[PDB]
Amino acid sequence: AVRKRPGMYIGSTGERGLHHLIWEVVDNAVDEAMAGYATTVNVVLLEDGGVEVADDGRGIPVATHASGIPTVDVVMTQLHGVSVVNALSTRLEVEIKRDGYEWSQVYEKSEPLGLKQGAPTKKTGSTVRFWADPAVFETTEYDFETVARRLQEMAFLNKGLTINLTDERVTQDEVVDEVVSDVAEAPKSASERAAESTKVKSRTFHYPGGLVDFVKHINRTKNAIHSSIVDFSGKGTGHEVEIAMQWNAGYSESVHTFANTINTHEGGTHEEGFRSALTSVVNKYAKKDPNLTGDDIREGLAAVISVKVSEPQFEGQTKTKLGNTEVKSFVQKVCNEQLTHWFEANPTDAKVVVNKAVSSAQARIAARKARELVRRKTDIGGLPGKLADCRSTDPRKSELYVVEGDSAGGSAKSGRDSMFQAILPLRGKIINVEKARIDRVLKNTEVQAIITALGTGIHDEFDIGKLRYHKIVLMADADVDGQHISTLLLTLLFRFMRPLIENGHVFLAQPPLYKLKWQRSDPEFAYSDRERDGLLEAGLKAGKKINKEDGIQRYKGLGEMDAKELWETTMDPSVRVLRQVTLDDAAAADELFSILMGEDVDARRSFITRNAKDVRFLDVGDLTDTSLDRIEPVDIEQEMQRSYIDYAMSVIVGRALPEVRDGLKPVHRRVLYAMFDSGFRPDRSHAKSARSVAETMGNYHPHGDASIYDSLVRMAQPWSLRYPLVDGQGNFGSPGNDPPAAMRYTEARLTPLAMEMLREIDEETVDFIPNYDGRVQEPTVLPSRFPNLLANGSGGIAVGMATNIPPHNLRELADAVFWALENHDADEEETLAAVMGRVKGPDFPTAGLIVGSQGTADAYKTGRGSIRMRGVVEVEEDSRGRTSLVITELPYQVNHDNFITSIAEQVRDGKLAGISNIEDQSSDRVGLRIVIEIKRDAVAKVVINNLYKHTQLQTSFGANMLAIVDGVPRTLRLDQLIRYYVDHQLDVIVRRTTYRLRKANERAHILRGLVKALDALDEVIALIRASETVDIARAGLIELLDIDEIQAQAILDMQLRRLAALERQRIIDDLAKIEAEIADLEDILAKPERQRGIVRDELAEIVDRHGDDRRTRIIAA
Amino acid sequence: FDSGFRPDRSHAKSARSVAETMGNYHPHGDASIYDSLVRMAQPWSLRYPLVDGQGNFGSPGNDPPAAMRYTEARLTPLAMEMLREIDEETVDFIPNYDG
Amino acid sequence: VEVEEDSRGRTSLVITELPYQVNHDNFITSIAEQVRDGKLAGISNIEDQ
Amino acid sequence: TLRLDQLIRYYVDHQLDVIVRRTTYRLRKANERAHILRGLVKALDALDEVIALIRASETVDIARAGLIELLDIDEIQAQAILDMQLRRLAALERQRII
Amino acid sequence: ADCRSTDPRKSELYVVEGDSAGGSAKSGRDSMFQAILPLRGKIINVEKA
Repeated sequence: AVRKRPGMYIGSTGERGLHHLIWEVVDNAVDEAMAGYATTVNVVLLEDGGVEVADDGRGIPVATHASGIPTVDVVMTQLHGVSVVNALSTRLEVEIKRDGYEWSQVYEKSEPLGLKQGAPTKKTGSTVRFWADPAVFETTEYDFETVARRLQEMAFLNKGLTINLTDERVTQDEVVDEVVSDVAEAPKSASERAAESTKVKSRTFHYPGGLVDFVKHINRTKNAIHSSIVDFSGKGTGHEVEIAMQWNAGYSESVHTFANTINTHEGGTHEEGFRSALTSVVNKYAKKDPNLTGDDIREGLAAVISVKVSEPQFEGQTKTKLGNTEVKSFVQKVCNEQLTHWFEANPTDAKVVVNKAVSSAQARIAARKARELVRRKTDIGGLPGKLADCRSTDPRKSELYVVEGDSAGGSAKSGRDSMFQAILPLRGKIINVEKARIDRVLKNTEVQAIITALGTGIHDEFDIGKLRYHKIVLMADADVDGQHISTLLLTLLFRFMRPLIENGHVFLAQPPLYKLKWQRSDPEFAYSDRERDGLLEAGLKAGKKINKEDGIQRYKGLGEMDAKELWETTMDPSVRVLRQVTLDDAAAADELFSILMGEDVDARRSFITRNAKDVRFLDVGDLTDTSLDRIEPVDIEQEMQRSYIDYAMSVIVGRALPEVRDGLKPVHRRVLYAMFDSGFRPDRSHAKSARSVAETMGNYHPHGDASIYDSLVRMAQPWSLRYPLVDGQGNFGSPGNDPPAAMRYTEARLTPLAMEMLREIDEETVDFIPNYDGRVQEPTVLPSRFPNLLANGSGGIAVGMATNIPPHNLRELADAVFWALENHDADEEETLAAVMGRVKGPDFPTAGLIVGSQGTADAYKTGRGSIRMRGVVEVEEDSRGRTSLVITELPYQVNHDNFITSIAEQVRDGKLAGISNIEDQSSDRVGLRIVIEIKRDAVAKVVINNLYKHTQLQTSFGANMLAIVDGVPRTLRLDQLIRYYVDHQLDVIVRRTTYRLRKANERAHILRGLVKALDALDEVIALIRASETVDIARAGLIELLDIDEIQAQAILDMQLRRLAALERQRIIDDLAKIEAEIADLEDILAKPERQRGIVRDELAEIVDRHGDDRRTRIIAA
Repeated sequence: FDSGFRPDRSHAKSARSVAETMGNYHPHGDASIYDSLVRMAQPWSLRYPLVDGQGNFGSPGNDPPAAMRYTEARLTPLAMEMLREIDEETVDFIPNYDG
Repeated sequence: VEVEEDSRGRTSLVITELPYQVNHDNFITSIAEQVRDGKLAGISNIEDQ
Repeated sequence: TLRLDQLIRYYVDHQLDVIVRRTTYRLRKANERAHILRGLVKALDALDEVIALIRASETVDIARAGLIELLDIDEIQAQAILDMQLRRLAALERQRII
Repeated sequence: ADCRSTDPRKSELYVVEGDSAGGSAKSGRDSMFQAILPLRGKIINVEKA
């Protein structure tokens, strides 16, 4: 019945509808706590796509209904709802505890099977278990963050209710904690690690304070002015109200209204009753200027209004607008009487909230006055030269495409149907309006262009009736920049143009995700993996042909498509499918937007870590699936979440955190792989840097030369890397402010150690993935035959994640690895204690000293520590007898020229005394030589100590041992860094041996075919000659000699020079040697002991040849 | 031409043509190179376009072309007449920037 | 330049071709600015269709 | 600063230069190909003895010197016979050379 | 980058473009009598200035 169109009931056949299944089951379960019969509601998310909703209420009526069948079946099968949940589910189970018994009922494809009576028990409640229909829904994977956000909210509205959420679709290594630690996990003993295998993400929400705890939660990130939250209630005839409010230092209205726990985002009678009463009370307290508007008072205010109406009447585009005219009168009476009570009882707090409204009133007055001066100064108006208008003058028919200028500005203006489609190319950067005030928001030229295009105005002067386009389409890229822009456009709309979302005017473009490039047939377009797979299958079964590498194009940017393509696939109303932005919960969305776009770096860093990797689940809804202007509704909560996680992970992986296995970021790895593939080896003459920059650019990293050349130069500088990976020729700059020379002048090649990063990469030792254009392959990780991440270190900061791994001594690290190889079975504590003691501490390329061992110890056992670095000072006396301090060494990454400047700036300002001059006498022959002449009056020791105190001559290294582990950002202990590295090394060796064996058997097969031909050479040559075409010579060879097609091709492609006596023997000799190589290769695969020895012997060989003396001296105190 | 980005073959990402130019002939920023490519592709710039482009190459107004990694480019048949038999020693060649 | 009369009967000029190398966006802005400054008269609006 | 006739003539002068250089190159590479083909033809006519010479020979360097004396050929012509694959000894491939 | 020598007769100043040989001149030099002035900006045409 309902199955025919999900829509008119559940909303959409996607995420919105999938989450709407949980909402209905949770709503009637929460209805018990509102009635005062339930205290605990427990929600469980199952691995099989099921949801368990348990309560301790009264239980679903089991008694025989007036029709004939029991009431439990009537509510579940017949409409008037939870009956829709059963209608769009494959299986529904109900465990009811009512009338002092344990009832049990199972619904197979909505149809009931029978109500079974079980064990008698005095306790009451009900438990609902449902498995979503995979044939109906596009996805069956529930979002944990969305469910938790609504439950936390539901617990705020019900004082006596406790909500316990559990998520089973969690791996035993997945980040599950809401508050993610900035330190590593304690080392587990073999016992407690094994006992666990013989995990579930869980959250608890209980707020006794009710709406006071809600206001405290809203004003946690915001700075509350008054330390006293307003709390009052009112009881009516068929209604009840509860209001809590507190002002903050911010410049945004955070007022959330609810009716019978349901979020009334469209507002209504109850919100209007509060609003009118708030402006009445506030303005009356003033005791002569113009009256304060509601906007002025509500600006920087956090409030929650929760009404409980017996018979609720609804209005608006969504069922979230309370129209009960008796509630306006009721809320206004309760507000006017209780708001005056607070303003009189707390006058100290009242004076600041009125003054905050006064500041806000003068802010809009000054803005209107400044607006009026420019407003009347014969201007055409609109955005001339920016906006490309449509011919139509009717908003109903008019569509606006908001697109990034650099992405699809020109193509959208060309592809479009200029009769009803207008284009707004954003030719700048959209500011993050989350905590910004309307003045700063209106100062942004892109934000102002959007406001001018729409014609509505903003917050105070907003008018939905003046809207120029009834369709606002956001056309962003499916790349890091595109996803970032989406988050920024969604924040602008939610916070400043929310009614546009609610009235269904905000849309997101759905461009193709793939282009299937058939050899003969016309290119096809896929908007999902299931569509791509389906189109790929269907056309292979229609005999079409496609290249296995560069045959299916994956779109990242709209700028890849021609105007025609862009129109036909995403702009044409006859074939496009627009994604309508919906706002189902304004309170929940406010929490999500505040976390992601706010200023709480911790809650942000925590959100990204627990959502980093995609949810481990079997999405059966994406495996099976059963009009002109097509519209698909997507929720802002889900869409914003997707967008921010995608943006955050792209900058985290891309330029912030290195992969633990090789210690590299994509850029460095891509430069190194490009140089390697070009044959820029240490045994060959240097190649110009431009050559290496271009190879990286055109094949792996298609961005500006500067970023690529930056990676090359940093890997070449002997002061940047403890073990440089690029052998540079020419000017690569200085540890000061001297930059490298142009890439066309400097020369680069790989160092012998860089060759150890790339060692046997061609021997299928690492996973390769297709590159940016899918034409060729690039490695995911380099073999890294030496522990590079620890040896060379790594920096980088992106979206709340920062890394600082210091460089180390290769010889010392090798010992830690050698111990880890030999003692492969040792537990976490035994490894940690062994690695520490073998690796003394950080070893910087810029030598210097470390003062103390506490920070070094902290960084190894916890992944976080403060390592104090100190440079080396020498004392000199000239001819006359004048003393000067000579800086011979400095701490790591301290810029020489900036250090000299800081001292000079401190001396002239009198902050540093005893210094008479500073000079840079440094050269290759004299080493570092910063000469600081000291006044005859001054004591050398007293000047040196002041240089430690006030300059970078003594600075701290804030170690944060954070790296990418199996795609996830993780803070690690030293043992974890060594072990993860060793695991990669053993993987490289097994993958190496496997390849070598396959290619040895392939060579042997060929050589056996040539040997057969050499044994009967006379008749082989006679067969080729006698035969007319190459094919009969080929077929004749397969018959004459018991061989295959591959062997025949080896005999035919055989050169006449190979028939010589020393050349015939070369084949015979080579074939016999292969069987000994095969036995040894097969022996390595069968022996993990041999593989461990291969890692040991090859590392020792690298350490004996490239290992060096410690540079940084470790001193105490 | 040397890369084989000819009309008979599929468009290659503009970054490929920029990198090939940069590394072997014009070792300067990508911007100056991508500017040449774009202007030789734009039908409002050239009376006889020498580059055949795929994607957003901008507009005769202030709309810039998309990033070189997104746009695709190959020679037009007219550009093939420019390079026609250049491998047949028809023109004087000189050593490139690194000889 | 082409001439058009709409539903209302309002007259508007339509630029269908421009000289070589003249930037369309800069052309619209110069008209807009010259109208704003009072240098150009008889124009009520400019649109890129 | 040029006149239309100067712009037209300098262009026409470049086109004539391109054709003379194209004809020169094409003639040189035609003679180069033919010299190699004449060697292959010599080897095809005396195939039994050419194959027998290489097979009896110890090294490839003692094989080349014998091939230069067997057929009336030079170093460049002899190398092309050594680099000639077994698949080229097919009747239509032998005729293709001719 | 200063030289140790205070004698103008013995002292030498190498005026170089920072982007060209700022680093290499400062490293290669004999810092006893050779000083380096890397030009980190643009020299203006002073002819009619």
